[PDB]
Amino acid sequence: IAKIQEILQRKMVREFLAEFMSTYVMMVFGLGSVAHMVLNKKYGSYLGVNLGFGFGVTMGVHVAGRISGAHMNAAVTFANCALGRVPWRKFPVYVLGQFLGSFLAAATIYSLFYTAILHFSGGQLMVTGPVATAGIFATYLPDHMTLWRGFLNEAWLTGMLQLCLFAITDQENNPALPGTEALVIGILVVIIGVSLGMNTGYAINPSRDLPPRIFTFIAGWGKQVFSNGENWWWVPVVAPLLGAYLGGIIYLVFIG
Amino acid sequence: IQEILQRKMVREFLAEFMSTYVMMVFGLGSVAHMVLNKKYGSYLGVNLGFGFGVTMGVHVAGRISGAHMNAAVTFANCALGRVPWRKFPVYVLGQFLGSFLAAATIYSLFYTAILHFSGGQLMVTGPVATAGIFATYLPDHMTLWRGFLNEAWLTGMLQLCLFAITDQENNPALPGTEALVIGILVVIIGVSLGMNTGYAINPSRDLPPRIFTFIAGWGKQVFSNGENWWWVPVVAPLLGAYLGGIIYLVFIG
Amino acid sequence: IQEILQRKMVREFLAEFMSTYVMMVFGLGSVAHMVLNKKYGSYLGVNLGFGFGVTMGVHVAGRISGAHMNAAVTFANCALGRVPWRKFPVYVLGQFLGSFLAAATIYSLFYTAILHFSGGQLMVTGPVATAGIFATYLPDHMTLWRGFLNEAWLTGMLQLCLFAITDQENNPALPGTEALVIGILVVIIGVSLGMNTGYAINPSRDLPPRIFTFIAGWGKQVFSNGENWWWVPVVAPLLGAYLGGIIYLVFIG
Amino acid sequence: IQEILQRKMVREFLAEFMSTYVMMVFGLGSVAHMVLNKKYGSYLGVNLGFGFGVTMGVHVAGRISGAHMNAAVTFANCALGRVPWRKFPVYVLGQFLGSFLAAATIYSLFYTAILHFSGGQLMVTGPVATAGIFATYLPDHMTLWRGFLNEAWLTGMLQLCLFAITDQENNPALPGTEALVIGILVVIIGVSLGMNTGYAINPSRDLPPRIFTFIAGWGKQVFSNGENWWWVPVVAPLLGAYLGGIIYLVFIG
Amino acid sequence: KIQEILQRKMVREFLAEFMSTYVMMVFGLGSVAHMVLNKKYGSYLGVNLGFGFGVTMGVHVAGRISGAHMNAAVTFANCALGRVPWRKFPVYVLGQFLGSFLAAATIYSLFYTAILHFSGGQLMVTGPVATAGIFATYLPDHMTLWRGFLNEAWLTGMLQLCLFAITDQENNPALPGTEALVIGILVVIIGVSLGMNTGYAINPSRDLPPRIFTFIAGWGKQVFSNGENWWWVPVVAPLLGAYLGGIIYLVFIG
Amino acid sequence: IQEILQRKMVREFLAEFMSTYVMMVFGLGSVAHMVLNKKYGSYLGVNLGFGFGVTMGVHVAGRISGAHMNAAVTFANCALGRVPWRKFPVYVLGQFLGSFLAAATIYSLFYTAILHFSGGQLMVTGPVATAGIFATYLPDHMTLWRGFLNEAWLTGMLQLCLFAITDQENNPALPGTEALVIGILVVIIGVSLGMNTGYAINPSRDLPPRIFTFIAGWGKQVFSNGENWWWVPVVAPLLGAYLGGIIYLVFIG
Amino acid sequence: KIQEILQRKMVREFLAEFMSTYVMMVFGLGSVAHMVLNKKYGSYLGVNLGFGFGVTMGVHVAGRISGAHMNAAVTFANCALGRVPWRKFPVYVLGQFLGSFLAAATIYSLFYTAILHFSGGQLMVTGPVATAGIFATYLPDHMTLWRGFLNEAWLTGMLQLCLFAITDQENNPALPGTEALVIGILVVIIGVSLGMNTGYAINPSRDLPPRIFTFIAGWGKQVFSNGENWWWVPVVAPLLGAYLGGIIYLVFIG
Amino acid sequence: IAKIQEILQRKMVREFLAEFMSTYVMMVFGLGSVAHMVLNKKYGSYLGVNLGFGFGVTMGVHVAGRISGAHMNAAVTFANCALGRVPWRKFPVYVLGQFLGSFLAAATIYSLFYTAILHFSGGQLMVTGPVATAGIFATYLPDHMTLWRGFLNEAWLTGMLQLCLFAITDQENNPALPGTEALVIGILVVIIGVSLGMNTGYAINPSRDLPPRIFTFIAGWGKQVFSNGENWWWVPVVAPLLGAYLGGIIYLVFIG
Repeated sequence: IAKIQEILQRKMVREFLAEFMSTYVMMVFGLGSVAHMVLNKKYGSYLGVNLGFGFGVTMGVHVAGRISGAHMNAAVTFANCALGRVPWRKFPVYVLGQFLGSFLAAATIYSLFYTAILHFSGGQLMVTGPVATAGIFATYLPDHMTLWRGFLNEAWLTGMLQLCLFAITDQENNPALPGTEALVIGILVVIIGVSLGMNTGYAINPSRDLPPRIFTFIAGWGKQVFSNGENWWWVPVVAPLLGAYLGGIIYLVFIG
Repeated sequence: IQEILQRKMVREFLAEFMSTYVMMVFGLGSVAHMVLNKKYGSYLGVNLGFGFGVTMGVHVAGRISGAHMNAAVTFANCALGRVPWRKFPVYVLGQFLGSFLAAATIYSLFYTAILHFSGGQLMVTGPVATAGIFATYLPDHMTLWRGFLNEAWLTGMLQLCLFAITDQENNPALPGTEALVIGILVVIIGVSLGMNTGYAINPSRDLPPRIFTFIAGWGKQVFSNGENWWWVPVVAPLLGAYLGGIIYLVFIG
Repeated sequence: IQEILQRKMVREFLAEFMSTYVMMVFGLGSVAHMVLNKKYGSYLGVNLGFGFGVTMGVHVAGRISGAHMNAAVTFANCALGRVPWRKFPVYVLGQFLGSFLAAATIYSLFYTAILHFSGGQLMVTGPVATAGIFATYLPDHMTLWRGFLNEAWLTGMLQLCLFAITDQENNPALPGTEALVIGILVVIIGVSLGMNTGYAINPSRDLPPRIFTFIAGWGKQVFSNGENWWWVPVVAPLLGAYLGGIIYLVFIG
Repeated sequence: IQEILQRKMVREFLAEFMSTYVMMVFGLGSVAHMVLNKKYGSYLGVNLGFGFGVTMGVHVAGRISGAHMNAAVTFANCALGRVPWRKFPVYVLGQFLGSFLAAATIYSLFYTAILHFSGGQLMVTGPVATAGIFATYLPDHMTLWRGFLNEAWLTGMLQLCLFAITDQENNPALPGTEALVIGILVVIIGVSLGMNTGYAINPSRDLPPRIFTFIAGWGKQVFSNGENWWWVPVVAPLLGAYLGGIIYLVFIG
Repeated sequence: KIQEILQRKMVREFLAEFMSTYVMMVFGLGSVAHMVLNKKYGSYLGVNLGFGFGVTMGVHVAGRISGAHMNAAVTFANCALGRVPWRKFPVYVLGQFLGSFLAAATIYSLFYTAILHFSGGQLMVTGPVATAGIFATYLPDHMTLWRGFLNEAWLTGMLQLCLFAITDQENNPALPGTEALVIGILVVIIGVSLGMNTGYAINPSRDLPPRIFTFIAGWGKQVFSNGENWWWVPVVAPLLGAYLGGIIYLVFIG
Repeated sequence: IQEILQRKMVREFLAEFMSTYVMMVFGLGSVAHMVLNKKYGSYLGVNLGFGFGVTMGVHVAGRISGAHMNAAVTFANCALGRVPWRKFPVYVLGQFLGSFLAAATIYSLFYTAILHFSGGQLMVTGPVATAGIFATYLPDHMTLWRGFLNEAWLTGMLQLCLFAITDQENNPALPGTEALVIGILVVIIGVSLGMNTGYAINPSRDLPPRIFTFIAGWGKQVFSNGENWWWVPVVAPLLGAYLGGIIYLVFIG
Repeated sequence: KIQEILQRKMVREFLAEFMSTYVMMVFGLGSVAHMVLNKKYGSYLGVNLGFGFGVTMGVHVAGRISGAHMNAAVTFANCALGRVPWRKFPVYVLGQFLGSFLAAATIYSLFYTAILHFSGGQLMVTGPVATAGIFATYLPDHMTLWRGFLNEAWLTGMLQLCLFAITDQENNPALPGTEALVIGILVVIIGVSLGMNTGYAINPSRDLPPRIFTFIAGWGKQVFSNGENWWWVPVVAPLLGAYLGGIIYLVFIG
Repeated sequence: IAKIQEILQRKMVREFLAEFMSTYVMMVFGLGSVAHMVLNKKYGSYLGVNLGFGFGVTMGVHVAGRISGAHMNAAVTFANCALGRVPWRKFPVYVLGQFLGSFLAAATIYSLFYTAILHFSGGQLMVTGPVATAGIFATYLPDHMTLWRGFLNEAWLTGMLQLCLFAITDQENNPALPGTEALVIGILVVIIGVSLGMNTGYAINPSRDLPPRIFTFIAGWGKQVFSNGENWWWVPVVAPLLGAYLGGIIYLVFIG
């Protein structure tokens, strides 16, 4: 029976699906690189992680560049809505799509690397220790760092990201050539990972951090995912919003 | 001679042959560098070689025939109405011949290092195995159906992103810079999802080199190794590519 | 205060400040990654960080002021009659302020890691020296005049290639894609000729971080280490940049 | 001198000289970084240095003379009717001068490091050999004719891909972005097929540095190591480039 | 007063066997734990040295009171060949088992925090962070059950033949007062040259009581059901090996 | 002053001083080798140095005073009635003076190596800590009341085996060969049970070197590190040695 | 009865030589296999210790009945210098050869699974996974044949000189009952100091019978035609070396 | 030829031959271990060097212990003669025998390890550098070490050696059981090498140091063997004599 295409032809359904697909592709590539690094030694490195995340963002921008802007980031959506560039009524649709895409990407990565995870871990799913595999999906605070240092790191990283994102795609200034923005955005993400990544895991995206943590909690890693490192789970959800807003307002006041 | 060489079908066959040969030579050379030597090889080098060989192939034969260089991509394009069905045999034959000759060339250029490394013994399995240079073999901890799932999913992602990059109505790459983006896509497919199966997401990349290793003196264990794994990289990518293409067409397109 | 912010000189000052801040933050972050951690850092990472920080700075402020981000490049442009001499102080002051604040930011973000690595003692030289994150110091086998030669030659190469990339009469990079090429140029300058002096081919990259380390508790040995090396990165790049520019203008132009 | 400076032949000679110098400085610097140091050197760095040095040279002199930077490429172009035979000696002479001066510059910059690494003794073969920074020497297991085959095939692949990139009738790279694609081509040539012979696929990159090392105190063993290996990099690339060019012209063109 | 009980002969022999086995097992298990847990503070040669020269101290402690067997297989071989009465087998074996159990408990007590830090809280028999192998011996990846049986039997036979040879007065013996060094060197080289196939648990007292302790102390019942029920081979093979080695030496050389 | 040297008490004092000096010099030399140098140092070297230094001390002063070289051993022997209580102060004083002078000797002999390794800074804790050559400090995961138990048990084992080796009624070592067996006992004590606390089971081995480090410039952090660890390896060995001796006397003796 | 023939002097001398050679070769080949196959359980010092201190156990087994030569070169040197009658040479050599052959067989049977796992199922004499060097000695890459001849001769000469020195009653000898440890230490330091050039096969019995076993067991005839027919140097060089070393000691120090 | 065989029956010739042979054996074993360490990575270690140089002394003591005491050391002979234990008329013969034995041992080690030396070096014989091989036969000063520090090290090490040698073989005191002294002397030398032997190479023997240096000068390593490290060659010949004499005096006065 036809006529279901009427629903799939609305103006908000298309943007919801675009956000879903772009976030799914980006997260699959990024989490795959992270799993490569964690599990194997001859098939993984940090530069591989950076390349995977950055040039997954590139492919996401290609997938959903024109339909919805390819935010792929809840902090970016909040910053754009709060500066008047996007109406406030599009926030829930984008956030829901990004969260569903990230959750399903985590499930995909879990299914693809199952045997390797079991062989590496010894059969026990641990959040901490020498055989911890909960770091593949979410980000946990390092040994020497404290909570507020991580808050500062997340805020500053997201501010830098938003400043450069505004600078690249501004047509009244010196922008990237139309049709070549995806490469430059991927390079920006790669070098954010390269330069400022060891302190917190640079989970500068709430969608990159929370839905995978919920998946790891459900799939059998325990309740220690939320209470590890003095309840670290809420820093990557709050710090990026403030960072992105401050970076955007700085660029608009000074350079724009 | 020039009269026959001017046929359009002959031109398309030659274009597919040359592009596939270039891509396979670069990829197999990188894999041989990694396996044989230690200070001259890395996994990142393998990814780079197999990724930008695709860019060079696209530059070689991107206009004459579209530069598929992949049986799964050709099957997906034909099954979705983009290419006539009558062009499947010629494209697949050209790709297979190019891959076979590239495998022979890599065997000829690296012969001394292969013999020096292996001790003179051509072994499919063991600490000095050299048959994995040309084809892909299942790792220690993997089963057959896990490998099937990996191959299908990786090919689906490749086809979805290929449709996204070269779509003129949607947000495409700038005409004249698409080869770079396709190469980067293949590079990150290798970087992110390649340890489980060797990402043999190409039937043309996997079968003809295996037949060459059977002929050249690696024995008949190339086919019976890993619970008869030889047929998975020939069947899974077709299904994966078809599903990825249909998903992109229905949802985004 | 909107009227003052709309002035031309204020806009140029702010543009140079922001671009230099971005470039220095990325570069110093990569250097700190390399120095402190073992599995998260490499020389290639340092090269990539500095080069693509230059790229992002060019995108930020490449049209308001030219995105020099370099005192040697500004001096070379002014002395060859391309920029008025009256705009040298404003650009230099903006670059110095940006570099100082970038050093402060890198100090604040990596504080715990620095203390954990060193053990609480801030040492200019030794096996746990951390003063090399911010400025460049003479290696063990080098002398002072060899370092002078290295600095001058590297800055000359940089200036010649920079003139070549943006020359409209000659073969230039496609407008809108120049930032990538400049980033790649800086990346390969780091890769090819970087181990002899740390390629502090920018006076603004070298002096303000050194002043910050002097202020912040690394002591007065920052200026007196290596037989008063602090002035070579400030003097050699100006001569190198001028010679490279005049060579390009006479020969290729 | 103006009257003896704006002539077309002098301009083309200067363009070739500058481009060859620029590319060779970066390539030899990366090779020296790899040989002398362990933490600051890698094979990927060598590949990147050579490829993007080619990119910068193409930017410097890509419109004045075509930026051949290669004696084999010039020979292939002249033999196919694209470039007149009267511009062969000037291009080759400029390339040789540029390569010789680039080798001299690299010797001057890395002098202290070379003396520290070798212990003071300049030797061609052994565990502390340093003559391989400038030229290419046959590795342990290989023989002469396998190396001849390697050089010929590598140069053929290079010439075929160079023809494909810049062909306007076929699918070319977008004008303004060809330098990046040529650099990536050289990078993957190094990554995939570079350990068997050192991929000195250039008569201008291999011989002038060898003559410099002979003059500068490395002895006459540079010309008699590995059964007079010196002449193979001079002769094999010409044949390889010619065959690759005609193959592309007949089949794809 | 209980001085009458402590001045007997069987009580003295029981105490001597207990003390010698305790002294040997503490050193052996400490060396094994050093090897397994830390990297720069452990080596296979250190394991061999500890397990070999703990026997020297055991022989010094209980050499004259009871012969310092410290081994159930050696006791069985001596009783079967007519050198020890059959009524001394139970007391010797009981003392050796108690000493080995207490030595395992001591090594667990002294290395508690290091074990928890290495494993990461949990206690696993198998895996990359397994620590159950500090106390007992588990079969390697390649070996099968009967190959391990053959290894245990042959190693114990060699041990018994050399032990008979060293301490035989008619033949060429070691100088009295210097036999402990030679026996320690014998055990050291047995570990060095034949010790990787099974773990050279050629002593039932060295193998079973630590396994029982690990089962009780929270390692679970996988200690008994790992490697196709490997637990019974180190109890049955050494007896046959020791008897064969002794009879061969007596028939041929003696 | 030849008469004063003939008195029995002075003879015993000098014997204890000399034997302790020899033992401590060998032990601290081995420990410094392990810490400062990488290829010349190992844990087995430390064990050998301490054990066979004990052997050499026994040979030096085994007859004049019994060759205790250990305050816990002296306390256990006096308490059980084998040595009069009037000889405890002189033995302890000689041992302490010998240990202090051996620490001074090792400090003088390895001075340049210590300065080169530490960078010139004497640090109790950190990646370049050198205070652990002279005394023992609590490890990473250990606590105080686990180290107490470790020290007591190790000293108990030492004393029990020492009683067993030198008992004439039981099975002793052949007279004239006891030093070898005592040295091997100390070697295996180090090998088997030494990593939890540094097996400093001796007041004389631990306190005087720590006092020397405090005086010589390591500061007051030697006494207050690890929750005031300085007193555990002075009170635990006494209890351990007493218990081990009484257990041997009651059960085996 | 098989008890009257077994009591003849020339029969028990044969049995003593057979047993001592078997023990020594078992220990030595076990250590070599440990080094070759596994990386974390093997070292060069372990090889030295195993080979050196198997000699101690052999001496204790058969040091008084026959002299415990365990070496064809030592027997030849003793016979040629008049210390031993020439009629005992064949029986001693036969016993040593049988013992070495059976020790090679035992080492093959105990390490079978490990050998197959390491080599990949292919028995190879040359290559990165060559396992024929566990049993015999093969010429290194840069050495030539006559340099190996010189090395074998000189090492055997040093061994024989020091062996004469240790056991000379008129000179300064080792204390009786302690003469096995000193011989073991001599062999250990011969391995430690001069063993990397040729594998220090200073014993024809240590070299030829294991090579014959490897030829039979499936390593092929490349065991004999490797390194320009190197198999005969370790059989001929030690005899001359031992004779010269003994003569030097007798003339100068004796 | 019995006319010349009467020469080999005199006491002085007997002692000369005993010293020659014992020094030869010791130096062969020690230099072989050092060459093993320097040339090869897997077949060499510092502990092997210590063991070889330590138990060569045991073998030499067994060879020539009754005839002359097996000094094998010029400092030991000087200390024994100066303190009144050996007549001064027997000093030159012992020293000459030790020097000849050490020279021939160096020649033997050079002949045995010739191909390995040439393969390691690359054909070039260098006193200093990353492929230096002159240090197999003699000792050279380290990088951070000075000259007077080396003098102090040599003196102290030889003093400890002499004190322990007096202690081990003292009949009135606690001696090693006769027939078992060689093992204890070997262990003494082993732990002297283990504990204190990295600052100077512990060339506590002039006979171990000078004749191999003369051989390396003659055999083609050049004249830099003497002028390397500010003329270091004379320290190992002067420091051990003073050290040994002081150690002997201290033992005889305080313990003896």
